Order: sequence, then C-alpha cells, then structure tokens
Amino acid sequence: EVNLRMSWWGGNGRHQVTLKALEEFHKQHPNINVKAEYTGWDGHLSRLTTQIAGGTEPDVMQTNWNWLPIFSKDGTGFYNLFSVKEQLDLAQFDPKELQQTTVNGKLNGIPISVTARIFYFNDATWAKAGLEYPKTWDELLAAGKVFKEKLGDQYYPVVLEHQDTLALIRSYMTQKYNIPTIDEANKKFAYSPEQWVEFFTMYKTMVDNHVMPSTKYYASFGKSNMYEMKPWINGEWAGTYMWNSTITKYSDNLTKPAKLVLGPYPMLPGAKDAGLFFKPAQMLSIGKSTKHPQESAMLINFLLNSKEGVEALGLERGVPLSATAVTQLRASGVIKDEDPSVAGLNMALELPHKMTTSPYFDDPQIVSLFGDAIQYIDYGQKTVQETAEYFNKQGDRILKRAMR
Ligand SMILES: O=C(O)[C@H]1O[C@H](O[C@@H]2[C@H](O)[C@@H](O)[C@@H](O[C@@H]3[C@H](O)[C@@H](O)[C@@H](O)O[C@@H]3C(=O)O)O[C@@H]2C(=O)O)[C@H](O)[C@@H](O)[C@H]1O
Repeated sequence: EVNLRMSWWGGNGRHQVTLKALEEFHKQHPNINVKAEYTGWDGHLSRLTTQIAGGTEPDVMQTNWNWLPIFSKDGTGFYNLFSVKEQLDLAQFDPKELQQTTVNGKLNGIPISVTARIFYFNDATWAKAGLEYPKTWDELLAAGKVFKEKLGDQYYPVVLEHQDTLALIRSYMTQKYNIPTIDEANKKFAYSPEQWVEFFTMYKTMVDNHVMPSTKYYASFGKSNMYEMKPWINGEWAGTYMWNSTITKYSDNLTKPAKLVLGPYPMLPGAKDAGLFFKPAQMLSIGKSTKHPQESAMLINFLLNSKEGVEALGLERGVPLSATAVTQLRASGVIKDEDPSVAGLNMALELPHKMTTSPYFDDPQIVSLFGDAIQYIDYGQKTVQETAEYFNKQGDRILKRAMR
C-alpha cells in the first residue's frame, strides 16, 4: 500500500479531468492511492507556502514557474526529477523547456505546457459595439470611448485584474524601450523614475479612457473570481488579457452564443520585441521529502505521457509539451488549430519574443504592491507621480528580500 497526496489549482473543468485521471491511475495501480487536494487559484500559493514551511507539502504538486525562487533558490526545494528518470520519460520534453524548470542543475518540475497572456474578446459585445478588435495600442485606448457611448457606461472593451494590467503595461514598455523590466544583477527594477511615471500614466490614461474598470469600480461588485462575475458572464466586460493555457475557465462562463475569440496583439511600429509574458504555464513537481519518489514519478508520467492519462487530461492545462501527448491529442482531433487556446499560442510564437520575463517580475508581493499602487491612484490618495515613486521604492525593497 502506497498513499500519495496530490495538489493542484484550476477551474472545475480542470478538476473534473484530473480527478478522472486519478481514478484510472489507481485502476492501473491498485496498490497506490492518491488523495486529491485542489482549489481555485485564489490562496493556493499561500496554502502551499504554509505546508512547505511546516514540511507537510504533498508528494506531487502542480507548481508555478515563479515559485522556483520562492521555494528552491538553490534547486533543492523540490525533489530532483533526474533522480526518478527510470519512472519518468524525460525525453518527451524539449531540453530548452526543461532548462526553464531546472535550478542549479536539478530538475525541479516537468513543464506541462507553455503560455502567454494575450487578448481574448467577447465576440457578441464587440459586434454590438460595431468595432473591430484593436490592432494597435491607440485603438485599444480609443475603444473605451466607443464602448461607453455606443453601448453604455457599464460596458468596457476588457476587464483587467491588477496582475493582468502589470503584464500588459510591461508589454507596452518592452515594445518601446527593449530593456528587461528587472535588472537581476543589481537586484532592482531597470526603469528610470521617468519610465515609472510613464507606466502609471498609461494606467491612468486607460482608466480615464474607459478601457477597463478602475479598481474602485471593480470593487463595487467586488469579490468573486473575475470569470464568475455578472458583468463578465453577461458580456459587459468584453475581454481579458489572459493565459491561453486556462482560457476556457473564462470562455465556459459566457452567455451562449457569445464566444471568446483571439484578438490581435498590439505592436508599436518599430518594436523589436512584443514584451510577452511567455513562460512555462505550470509544472508537476515532487515533494523534496516524499517517502515515495518512485510512485510519485509514476503518477507524473501517467498524467503527462501515458495514453490513458493524456486522454483524460485533454487540454485543460493548455497544449502539452510532451511530444507523445501533443501528437496523441492532434491525432484524436482534440487539438484544433482554430481553437482560441491553440490559435493564441501560435500567434504568440510568431510575435518577436526574445526578451524572457524574470520570475521576480511575478513575485507575489510585487504583484500585490502593484494592486495597492493603482488603487492609490483610483481612490485619489496618491498622484501618478507619487504612486510611481512609491512603486519604484517599495518594489526595489521587495525585490531585495525576494532575491536574497
Ligand atoms: O492555467 C492556469 O491555471 C494558469 O494558472 C496561473 O495563473 C493564475 C490563474 O490560474 C489564472 O486564471 C490568472 O488568474 C486571474 C488573474 O490574472 C489573477 O490576477 C487573479 O486575479 O485571479 C484570476 C483567476 O483566478 O482567474 O492568472 C493567475 C496568475 O498568473 O498568477 C499561472 O500563473 C499560469 O501560467 C497558468 O498555469
């Protein structure tokens, strides 16, 4: 008898397929039981952090790429998957993708899929507005006035949570200036004080121009998951800047026959880089101190490589990196080039994207600080100037703690 625990996050579609994969795995291995621990994204890292701090984390965990510095600065924070290569077919995964999940020579997770935030739009609402999807940053900014006037005050081209906004304005700044956002060598942000003023001024411009809800307006609804909010469901918030790897969590909640459709990616004339936040979407990792590394490795291999596991899991985590899995799903007609998640990935790959985001750009305290910052602007407690200086100062402080 081997008892394993596995955690993951996601929407209920992902919960469904994962649970069904676990029953097959157990059917194939009567001596191995897996206790499933799953939630939505909200608070998931917080809960795992508490487990790891106390040494009680699961045997198998779905993990995020920005968590590697948080838990595994020296690469020993998760079990070294090179040590279980007998059970786990590593050759299915591109070596450059494995490099992204390797730390000090130790393989900390198997990357499941890749992803980038891109624009997806509610086709029903945009048709009502009579507008085509923005092809430029100018058209995005201009869409807000059209939505507000043609459809009504409650209508917005997109909705953006603060993390989405942080990535979006970074993309714009990368297009303009072609420099990394984080200066990893000097453990600090790379932007001049002027560029930070520009960053927050763009936010203010977008809010003023009715592109997306302000934080104050968003709060007036304001606590469920974004994809479960009424103005999302009914099409009033007509788009999202979101991972292709989890786009059905969003599209599944729209009101038929509305669909989420892939939009253009705005590119500044003369930009050398799109400034995508492009990364491994998520990983499967093994607990550092698991008493069952081999059985844990068997479970990962089953989910990511086995015919039954791949079939069960389908596309709920995006387009598989595993060569056998992605071939299988194309062959079964599950992967369709016209599907917004697949099309979104293909568009992103063709965009010039040589700049790779630092994992510290997605440090959760940096992301939280950003939310506080824009809230200061929207609630009239700091000017754009004061907010920029505050973000630069407090962010550099967080980065120093994060990168120690
Ligand atoms: O495919 C995935 O599950 C995805 O998970 C991570 O992204 C999380 C979250 O799961 C995403 O839905 C998205 O979350 C939304 C907002 O962007 C976020 O700021 C927060 O408000 O919650 C929203 C939500 O719950 O849907 O973005 C999240 C994030 O980027 O942290 C991984 O990061 C991602 O790569 C992928 O595995």
